[PDB]
Amino acid sequence: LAYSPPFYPSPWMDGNGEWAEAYRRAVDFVSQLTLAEKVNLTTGVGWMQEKCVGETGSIPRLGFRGLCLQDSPLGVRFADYVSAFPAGVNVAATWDKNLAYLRGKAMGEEHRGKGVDVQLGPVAGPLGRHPDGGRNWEGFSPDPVLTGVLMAETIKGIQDAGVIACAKHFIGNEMEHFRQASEAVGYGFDITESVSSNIDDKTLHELYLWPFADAVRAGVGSFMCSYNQVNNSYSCSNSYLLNKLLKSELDFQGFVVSDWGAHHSGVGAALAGLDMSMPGFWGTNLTIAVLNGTVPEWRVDDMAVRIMAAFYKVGRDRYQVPVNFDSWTRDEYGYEHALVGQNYVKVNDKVDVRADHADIIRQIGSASVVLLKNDGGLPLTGYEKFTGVFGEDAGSNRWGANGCSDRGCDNGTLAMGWGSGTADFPYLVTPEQAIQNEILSKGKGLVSAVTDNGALDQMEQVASQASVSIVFVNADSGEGYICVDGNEGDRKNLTLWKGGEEVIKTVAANCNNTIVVMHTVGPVLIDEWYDNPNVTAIVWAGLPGQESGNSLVDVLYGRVSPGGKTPFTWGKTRESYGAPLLTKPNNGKGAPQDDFTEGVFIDYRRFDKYNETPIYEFGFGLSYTTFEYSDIYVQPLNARPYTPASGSTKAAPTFPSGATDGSPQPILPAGGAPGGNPGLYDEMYRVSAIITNTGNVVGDEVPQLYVSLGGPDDPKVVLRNFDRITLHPGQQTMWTTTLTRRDISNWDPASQNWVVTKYPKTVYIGSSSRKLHLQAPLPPY
Amino acid sequence: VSSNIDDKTLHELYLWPFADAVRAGVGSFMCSYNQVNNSYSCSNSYLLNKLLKSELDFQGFVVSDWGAHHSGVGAALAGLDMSMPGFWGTNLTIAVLNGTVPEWRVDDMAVRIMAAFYKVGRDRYQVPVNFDSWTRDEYGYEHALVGQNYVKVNDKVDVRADHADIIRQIGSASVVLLKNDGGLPLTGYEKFTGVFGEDAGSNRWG
Amino acid sequence: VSSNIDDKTLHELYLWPFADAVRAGVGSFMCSYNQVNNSYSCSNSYLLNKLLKSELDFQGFVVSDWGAHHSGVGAALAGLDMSMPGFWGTNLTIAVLNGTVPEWRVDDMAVRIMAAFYKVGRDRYQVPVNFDSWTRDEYGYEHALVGQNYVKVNDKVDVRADHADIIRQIGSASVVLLKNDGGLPLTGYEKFTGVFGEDAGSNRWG
Ligand SMILES: OC[C@H]1NC[C@H](O)[C@@H](O)[C@@H]1O
Ligand SMILES: OC[C@H]1NC[C@H](O)[C@@H](O)[C@@H]1O
Ligand SMILES: OC[C@H]1NC[C@H](O)[C@@H](O)[C@@H]1O
Ligand SMILES: [Mg+2]
Ligand SMILES: [Mg+2]
Ligand SMILES: [Mg+2]
Ligand SMILES: [Mg+2]
Repeated sequence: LAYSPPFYPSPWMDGNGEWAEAYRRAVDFVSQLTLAEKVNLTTGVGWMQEKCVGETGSIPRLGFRGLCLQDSPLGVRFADYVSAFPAGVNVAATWDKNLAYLRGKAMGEEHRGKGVDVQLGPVAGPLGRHPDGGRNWEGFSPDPVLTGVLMAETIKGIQDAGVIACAKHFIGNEMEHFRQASEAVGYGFDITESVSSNIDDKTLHELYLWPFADAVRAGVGSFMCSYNQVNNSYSCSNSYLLNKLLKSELDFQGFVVSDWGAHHSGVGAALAGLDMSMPGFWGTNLTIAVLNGTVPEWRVDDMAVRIMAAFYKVGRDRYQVPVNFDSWTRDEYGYEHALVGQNYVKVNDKVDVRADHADIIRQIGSASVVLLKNDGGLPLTGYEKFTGVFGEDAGSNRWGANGCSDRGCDNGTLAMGWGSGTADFPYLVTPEQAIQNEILSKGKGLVSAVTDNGALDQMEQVASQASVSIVFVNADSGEGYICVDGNEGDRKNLTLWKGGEEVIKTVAANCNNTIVVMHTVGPVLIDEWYDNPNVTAIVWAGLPGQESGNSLVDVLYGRVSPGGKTPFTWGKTRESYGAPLLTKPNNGKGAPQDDFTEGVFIDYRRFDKYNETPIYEFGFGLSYTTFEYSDIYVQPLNARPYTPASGSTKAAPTFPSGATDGSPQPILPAGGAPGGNPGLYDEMYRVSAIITNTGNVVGDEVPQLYVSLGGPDDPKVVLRNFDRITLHPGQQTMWTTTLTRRDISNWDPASQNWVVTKYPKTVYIGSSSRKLHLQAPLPPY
Repeated sequence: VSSNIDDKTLHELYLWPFADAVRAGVGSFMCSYNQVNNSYSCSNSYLLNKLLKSELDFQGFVVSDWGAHHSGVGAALAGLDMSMPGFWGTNLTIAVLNGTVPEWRVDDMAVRIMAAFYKVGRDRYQVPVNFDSWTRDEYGYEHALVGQNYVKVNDKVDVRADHADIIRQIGSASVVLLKNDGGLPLTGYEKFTGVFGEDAGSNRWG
Repeated sequence: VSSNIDDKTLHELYLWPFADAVRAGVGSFMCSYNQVNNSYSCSNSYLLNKLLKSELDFQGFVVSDWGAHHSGVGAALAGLDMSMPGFWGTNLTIAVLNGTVPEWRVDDMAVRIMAAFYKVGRDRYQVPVNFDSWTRDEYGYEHALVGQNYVKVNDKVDVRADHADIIRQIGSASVVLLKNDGGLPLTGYEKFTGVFGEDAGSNRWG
């Protein structure tokens, strides 16, 4: 069995740099607390025992209420009068830092307005190892850079709005199967322990840990340790994971909270780096363990100060208002137990926090549409004589937009996946609705919507008369506690749901101007229809939230040129992706073993390595205009040589070998600041190229910079930077970025540091991972 | 919920069959999930200590319904003998050590359980448990001091014997004829018999 | 549709089992809905006059499939003897009187029908039609020359005799064993028999 070595003591905060003010105030607060009060900050109150998805204990003596921790990564869960934003995978498809930031801000606003202290998101774990992983859509992209950049922007948005963000799930939670034994037992599996994600040190550093480093460096206030084990130690009591990787190497200054009921070694978890136990025994035992010296006072002091530093860092002292909604009822009033008898109290204020957030949701919707094919199908005008709309995915959830709890169904248009990663829709504009409005406000031609996937006779009938047929298909997935159609969180296949492929084929056989819109959580196998000559256009539109239909028509009818690029690969087969899902336990009754044997070769890296050609490669998308790439130029910057970090920490302040050691500790060679040794972010090269709009309409291009690191075990290419750029017809721009030292380095397990190998490196600039228009060597120095 | 039942109603209605059960020599009682007069059955001293164990002089053991709420160690004082399904074991041990629960009580709990055991002759009739509630698999894994043991979990012991006979007979004996204006009995020589209703047919899922 | 079949194929394949039918003494033929070489079977003189009634020398009567299209009176000349289900009556009468259908043709049509009748002994075995195709009701109305009569329309005559035996036997003999790798036969002493598939179960509508 793969093994996780111990690493103690649990590092205490430095409170240097951007964390100094927050640390100073956290220290002044914690100094005033009893042991009991400090412990309260670390202890969840109990599942459904208060208002939020999780709450800490309070400190009434100082008029300090317990923190409110609330889902989700795309909105405020279990709340009324809130917005439903596009999923993270949609954000990834925008390739747009600014939009990710603004989505974060708006979500932050909504959480703040409700009294939430901690938004439980965004997500960089799962990263996206498996194309059929159930919760990938909550995150961004299998690519660590795309994910890391947009993760960071999202965090800055949330925290700038005055709410603590929570990077989750740390780490290796790449599938839902066997994530939690009780859950697996519910599915008829006999195991007593969560699966172990077995990840080698190199793979961790270069893939899964990378976006979490970005999260740390972006100033995220909290992390959530995952349900699964990593090398046969539960994330939430994995000393190597938390004490070494997170709190030493990445020098995380904030607090680590457990996933809800994520198994840990109680008091041992605290020594291994856990700061907060959710949802709530730990309170009492922590108090006792401090009193008898099993847990040193500086540990509990550090737990409390991390929590309070996060609080002050985002300005919770300024922005906090009373929690004005209840997670567990929509009723205005409810009975509560009193010291004597009961009271009848206000539990929901129905505070409307939506503001103008429908605009940014429509915009991100449009920006996340990816044009995969267009042989003269798009844009439409709205003056078409006869428009046919086809597929259940065009239509309404007949149970109401919030008719499936936690969105645990696939009724009507798919705008959101299922599980904790959800929010209630204030409304839902369907494609059927938006398309009919478009026509009836313009040319007022014929339009008919056949939204029963079994009604094939009607689809032929209508398609054969149509000037254009717009076909809607979907594929759904979500968190493991919900099973839909035999998908136990994870997808059981990469097929279109509800006979979608049949809908496409039926319509395309009858209409030679067929448009296909895919609302999918991830890739599906399209080999059998994408190349159908009668299919004149194909878009992926993902999970667009409340404005789905409107955001779509803005693109389809040409008000917005599509500018998204696919943030994952569309392969010919499931086998193309490699990394099959473990769906049968392989360690008897013990922890199943998901070995990450493919290393860094997931998604496009795998395709490139094995020379499999994608149908649509990572980073690919079309426009209503054309772009041209020219004149790459590489400038060496002659950065200072890399210095491994060195020296000591301070002694642990007060306000398993080494676990009670509060003496000064040696700094790790790759640590020394939040996000890693600062020398890693030194700029080594400046790289430029010219992008020109050679077409006839204004449009966005997403230029992409890839690096070949040049070793035999390196990917042929890895994404390193990108931007989204609006260009008028004929307009040119010089796209200039820099490559950091980290950008051109490899992880060396022996030296425990990032190294620039002697293999020659090549830089590429292009429009996708396969359309590498420009290249130049990176000259060593 | 609290079932609020006066003393007379209890004695003349709900308790009566339970008295019959005691007197028939029943080895165990299971205390219910609900409360009676705002005390949970499994920690209701009036119910268990007074009515069951004094007035009805029950000699066997009281087990809780599965997760039937009680005041932990105080349940034992109130007449509970066995906690199902389970985290009170170490708490009962402690309560005995610190004197909150007398020795004679834990002793009486143990001896009630064993008394029931010997009363029906478990000592003569016990055989290993040869089936598993949670799987039909023949084998399965169990954790060990080190690694795992692969063990037999179902022996598929056929215990049905001839009990289909009594099940058929009781089926027939439990038919109640509520109306008959020349409808029954039938002969089997009817020219055309219609059978109507899903309640006549098979469970299509097995 | 026109089934286009060459002379050799007809003779060596499709016609062959019909020759056997003729030779078995079959009393009637039914001409088909389709065309053969672009002439409707029921008005196809090559098919009825030549192949069936000359070469195969069929002595019985040809009846049309129900509403099988034909050239009216012209069909009679092409070898049709009976038009089902039924304008042809009076047109045929007319055609005889005005000379378009020879007296000998109609005479032959009638004698073919009556020949079939006597060949199987309908004169001996005919009984009243004692059921109705269109209702299961015992009685019904029929129009009289004045008013209506209420008449028996179904007698529910049970003709099944012992025919369940032959049906069971032919059932068994028509079973084809395509594969057997130690699977069959069974004994009825299997510990656990699973039956699977809707094709095992009842038509829930009766
Ligand atoms: O609902 C709270 C918590 N439950 C479990 C999920 O894994 C996590 O993402 C979520 O934040
Ligand atoms: O299944 C165990 C237990 N569950 C609860 C029921 O109330 C009880 O009758 C049953 O014996
Ligand atoms: O039911 C009358 C008649 N209808 C048409 C069929 O083809 C034929 O076989 C049948 O005898
Ligand atoms: Mg409540
Ligand atoms: Mg540090
Ligand atoms: Mg007594
Ligand atoms: Mg002749």
